[PDB]
Amino acid sequence: NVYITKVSAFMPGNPIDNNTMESVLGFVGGRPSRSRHIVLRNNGIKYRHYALDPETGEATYTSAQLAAEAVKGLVDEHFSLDDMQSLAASSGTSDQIIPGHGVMVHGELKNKPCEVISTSGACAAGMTAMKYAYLSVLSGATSNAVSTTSEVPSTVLHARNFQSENEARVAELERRPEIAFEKDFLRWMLSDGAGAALLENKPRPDGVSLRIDWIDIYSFANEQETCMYSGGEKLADGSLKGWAQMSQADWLAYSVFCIKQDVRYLNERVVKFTLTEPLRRIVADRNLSSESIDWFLPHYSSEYFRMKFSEGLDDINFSIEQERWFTNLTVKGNTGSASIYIMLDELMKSGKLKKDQRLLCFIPESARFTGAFMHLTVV
Amino acid sequence: NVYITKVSAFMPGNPIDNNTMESVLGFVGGRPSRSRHIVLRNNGIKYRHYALDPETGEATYTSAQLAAEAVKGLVDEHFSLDDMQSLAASSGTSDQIIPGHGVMVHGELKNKPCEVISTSGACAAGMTAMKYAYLSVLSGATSNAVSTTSEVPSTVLHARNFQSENEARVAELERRPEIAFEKDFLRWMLSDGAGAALLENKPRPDGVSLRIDWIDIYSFANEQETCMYSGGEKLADGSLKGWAQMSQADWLAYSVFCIKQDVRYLNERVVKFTLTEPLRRIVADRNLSSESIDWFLPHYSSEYFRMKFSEGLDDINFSIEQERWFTNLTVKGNTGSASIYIMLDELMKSGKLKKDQRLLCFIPESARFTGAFMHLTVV
Repeated sequence: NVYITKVSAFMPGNPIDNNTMESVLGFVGGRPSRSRHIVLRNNGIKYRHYALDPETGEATYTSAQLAAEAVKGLVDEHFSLDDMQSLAASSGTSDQIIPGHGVMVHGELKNKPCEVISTSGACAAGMTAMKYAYLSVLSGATSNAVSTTSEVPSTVLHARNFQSENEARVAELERRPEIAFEKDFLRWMLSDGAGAALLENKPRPDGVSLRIDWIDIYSFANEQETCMYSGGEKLADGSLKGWAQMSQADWLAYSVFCIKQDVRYLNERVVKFTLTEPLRRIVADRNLSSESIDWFLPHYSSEYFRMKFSEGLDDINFSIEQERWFTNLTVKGNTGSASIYIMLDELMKSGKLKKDQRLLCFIPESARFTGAFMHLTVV
Repeated sequence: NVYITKVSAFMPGNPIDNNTMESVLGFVGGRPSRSRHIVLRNNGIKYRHYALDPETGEATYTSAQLAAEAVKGLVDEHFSLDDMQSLAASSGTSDQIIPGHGVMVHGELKNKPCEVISTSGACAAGMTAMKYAYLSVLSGATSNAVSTTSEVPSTVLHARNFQSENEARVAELERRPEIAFEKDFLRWMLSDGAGAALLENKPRPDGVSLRIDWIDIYSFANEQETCMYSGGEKLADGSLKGWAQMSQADWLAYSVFCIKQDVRYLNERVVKFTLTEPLRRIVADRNLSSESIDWFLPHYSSEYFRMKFSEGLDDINFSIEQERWFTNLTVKGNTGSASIYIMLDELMKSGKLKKDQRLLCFIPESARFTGAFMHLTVV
């Protein structure tokens, strides 16, 4: 058996409300975003955090530093950093391409030499890191394991990531160039945060531990196109052209390293190919009952999709009523891969969990349509 | 138990010799490299492969395509792609930052929806992906799993990746317009290739399988600096500055996205902090004797380090003489994370493996000093 015995969340700086967030992320071409208003109206997020200094605008934490803060939050009398037998770390916004994120987090933590692995991707990468840690303990390879994820998309959403594209279109004499909606959209969706979990082969003697019953993950990339992407451009045939296949000049003129979202494709396919297609396989294969679930922990990212996902549950005959849904999206921000840790941290410290309650965690990844699901039991 | 029942290797195109390699990777600033000759003299590599067309210079395989080719080599009458219960993929040279490499491999293979995970890093990412697959089967979570890794450094070692820096050094009136050795070094070291392995909970009825006894991995990033890096710059204080903290103009002026090596740090520290320090822990914890090893499969990258790693074995009383070493580095090139797959593929196909033989695989990663070790037994 494997038990989550400690969770930790780390949000950089103070919550930033809707009227302040654009001043933090800057103007492109000296002009404010035309779509920020409606993007915010649709997603419903009221506060979020950025690893950006409120006065100077300097970065306050690298991605590696942010993960390290979340990991340090696991330390108590029962666990010190030198106790960890394996560290699995992810970040969709790693500070560098090489080395991997995890060894940079190890460099920040400076705990004694141990196994460090990094997983990659977007929102689901936090769950593939957790599943690595889970399999390590479940197989007996270790007695404990730590997984952690961090997101600092502020680094790439800041207006400066579009300056050379603006200047390029100004040199094409274009009058009022605006970056594409595909490029501006995520600036008002994604924000900064980090989480960590300690997994052990025994529950704590005191207090609650969440037994991991299984973690099931499905990719639908075999038939779905790339939908969220950075360091590349999506072509007309739906394929993704990687950055090193484009001229250096084109990296700057087209903001190739910014995060982009194929929003119409997202809208059309996210519910089916991150929720209903994987969950119906999981329900049937594990003989699941919608009513056995006391807590549904969905990372639905945007108020716009909350009831769309809920209708997906209905369509596969797995309805879960809103009274059993737990999230803090509106107040914490969409922290991507860190969202499920930020949700678990709050629920677990809240005092609302009771022994034998069953939790279903749902982590979609629109990058190329992965659905990650985790079933927990309170002990 | 877990058994490697099939290994696959894919080398792109035709072997490319020492005289032809620079014509494939191009001149920076219209001049041949001044370091190429000595670098090649020390690394002793005589052939390598690039995912580049020798005639047209166009990319012949993306990283995702190269890994997909490797995975398709696992297919026979005992395994089709749709039987894989989990895919763990890595690339130190992924085509993009988001999505993760693995789901791009899945989109190329187009096998039916399954679990896909991506690990990140450099040389050891191939072994963290393989350890994920191994833990999946060992824990019972799946009865099989596939690990794969691909490297196309040709994408980033081609002269075009230093075009803007050469322009900036020319425009700055530098005495020497050539790029620094730290940026040119790896152009003659790294090359392209992919590997894949099928892991099952039963050996193959026909012929030999490799039981995985253990996979032990250690990071020394807690006290060693970044040594191989890309998407960032190493600062004088030894820290790494990520690419998004640098100006867009500096990405181009300083080739921030090319792969760099701190060669003096590498030479000083690679044997101790990828070989002797992790292996002396493993030897002590598992009471290993070198006498029990029938084949040593080390990824030593360079002829210059072959007997420096040997001396490292000597210092920890784990000496293994050269007649027990297996490599094809000289003929295959240094394919990074793929090297272990390309070594194991040749050896399993050689006919030289006898039942009950024990294999010790060693995969160092200089990026920030990880050592990965796998113990195998022929069944």
